[PDB]
This record gives sequence, structure tokens and C-alpha cells, in this order.
Amino acid sequence: MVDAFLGTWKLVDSKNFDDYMKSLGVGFATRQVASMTKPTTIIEKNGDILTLKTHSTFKNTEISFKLGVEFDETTADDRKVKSIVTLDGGKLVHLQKWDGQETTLVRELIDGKLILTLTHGTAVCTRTYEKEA
Ligand SMILES: CCCCCCCCCCCCCCCCCCCCCCC(=O)O
Repeated sequence: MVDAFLGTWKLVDSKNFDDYMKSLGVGFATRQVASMTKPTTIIEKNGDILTLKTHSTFKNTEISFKLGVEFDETTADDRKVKSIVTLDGGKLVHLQKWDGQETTLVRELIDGKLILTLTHGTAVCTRTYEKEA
């Protein structure tokens, strides 16, 4: 179900990430470093448990979850959120909730590339990842 998402992915295009970070209240200095960072995202599976690592020269994160089961998460920008990840239309949809706010992180495969769409408020960011061998 999730199997074409699995592997190591490198950031190759970003659009509107500053908009997205600013909407979340990320400070200018962090937005500045993040705008020049190219993370590696690693998505692994062990049975029903997915682990999603995001590695960079600035911030690292790691989450583990079962699809369709809520989990606590502390994001790269230090939000403490209630999260759930599911497959929807073949897309991996990650919803974060905190303080009555929501953001979605939607991953879809298009021509072998991993497109991550990040929405908060009115801000919509599109970031493109290519697989590493
Ligand atoms: C989960 C990403 C964090 C690990 C590497 C981060 C590189 C820059 C963006 C994300 C975190 C650091 C800067 C603060 C903004 C974080 C906003 C939420 C997470 C965005 C993840 C973006 C991505 O996975 O490409």
C-alpha cells in the first residue's frame, strides 16, 4: 500500500516554504537557514510501523507511527501536536492538530518523484524529493 514511498529521498525543488514557515510563526533566522537546507527524508516500514526520518545540516526529526492511529509528535519547529497519517487516494496524508490549528503534509508520487504539499492557513508549499539509489 505504502511501498512506493519507501526509501531515501533528497530535496530537489521547493516553492513557498518561507510562506509556510512564516504562517506557523517560525522566526526569521530559522526561516533563513531552512530556505538553504536540502533535507534527506527516509521512509522505512517494519510490519505495520512506519518510521519517517528527516535529516539535514540544521534540524533532524524522526517519527514512528501506524497508519490510521493517532500519535504524539514534536515538530522541527517545536510544536507539540496530535498527528495521524493515512493513505488517501494513494497519497500519504499527515494531519497535525494543536491549539485548534491544523496543518497537512501530503505526499504523492508523480513520475517517480515524491511531491510534498504543506498547507497551513492560506499558505501552500510544494517540495519535490528524488529518490536516492
Ligand atoms: C521535519 C523537517 C525538519 C528536519 C529538517 C528541516 C529542514 C527545514 C524545515 C523543517 C524544520 C526546520 C525549520 C523549521 C520549520 C519546520 C516546519 C515543519 C516541518 C517541515 C518539513 C519539510 C520537509 O520535510 O521537507
